[PDB]
Amino acid sequence: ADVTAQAVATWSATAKKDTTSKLVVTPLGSLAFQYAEGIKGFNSQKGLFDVAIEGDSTATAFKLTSRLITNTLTQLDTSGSTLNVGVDYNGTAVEKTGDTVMIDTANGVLGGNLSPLANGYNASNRTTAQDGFTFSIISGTTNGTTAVTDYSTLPEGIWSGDVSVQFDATWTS
Amino acid sequence: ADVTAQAVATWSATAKKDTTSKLVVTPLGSLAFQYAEGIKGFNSQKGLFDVAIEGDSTATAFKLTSRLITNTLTQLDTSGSTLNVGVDYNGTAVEKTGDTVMIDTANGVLGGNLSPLANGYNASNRTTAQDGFTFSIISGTTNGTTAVTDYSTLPEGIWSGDVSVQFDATWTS
Repeated sequence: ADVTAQAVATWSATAKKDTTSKLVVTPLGSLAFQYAEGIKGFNSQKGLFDVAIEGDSTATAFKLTSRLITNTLTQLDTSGSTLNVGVDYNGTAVEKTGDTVMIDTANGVLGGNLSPLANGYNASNRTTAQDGFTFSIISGTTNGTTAVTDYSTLPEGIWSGDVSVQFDATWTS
Repeated sequence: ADVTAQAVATWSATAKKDTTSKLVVTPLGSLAFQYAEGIKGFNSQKGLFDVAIEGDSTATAFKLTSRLITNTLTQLDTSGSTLNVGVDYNGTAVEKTGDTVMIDTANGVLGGNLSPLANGYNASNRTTAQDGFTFSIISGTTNGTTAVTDYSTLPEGIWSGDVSVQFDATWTS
């Protein structure tokens, strides 16, 4: 039978619209979105991750996929306003409804920066690699229900929440 | 009248005890605590942050404090097991019940690695500096209510939660 493993990677995220910037404090690695009056929208953020796997010495193929679990940021006050964070892996969406292929040795995918996993999955020891996702704001609500993509219509304030991505590894023999 | 500003810095945190590590994925900058049988407890980790302030040309003193807001990690399963994360700044606890002084120019506390802020607070530019807190596991429960003394008594699994710290800046003249 296949060997399978799962891990969930969670980033904390904040977004700000029209708030004071007299004091800004940012944990390293955190996803920080800022509404820009300039372009009427939010910046994107690259968020990096480290992966480690244990080798399966008799495996003959390896697959690594990702799937979005949570992505909702909510304002800190009484507004109920939310933002949803889109996640991209090398130009391909990582969504809640499917598994985005990152490595698939059988079908001709190495995973780019994740290539060490594609080469080490059937070593007898552990293999490590580092890559990232691009995170962006893909929708929002004024109040938790009324959805928008015109972000100029959002109430001012701060949103926060966790963005969690599930990773699924499969070793085949 | 003095000028004040506030910001909340949030880290995503995960703790693990005796779980399978066939696949491990770790967002950069996230807090990660691993139980080790040898020490009967978890590692600590220094989590870094950047602080940016806007100058106030009329000010004659500056103060920056921190206060812990949330620090509870909860297991992902039905256990109800919790861990609480302690936060230290240069050997002084940052707690939920008071404000820990980081900079206080009126009293010659310049802020160590944050000292550029003490120098630039009344300048007419943005000043940025970096520092960190040491994060550690300071308490835990087996089930949400039973306090443990010996971490070896914890149920196996993964705890996750956000650790959030409020920063407060005051410019006086």
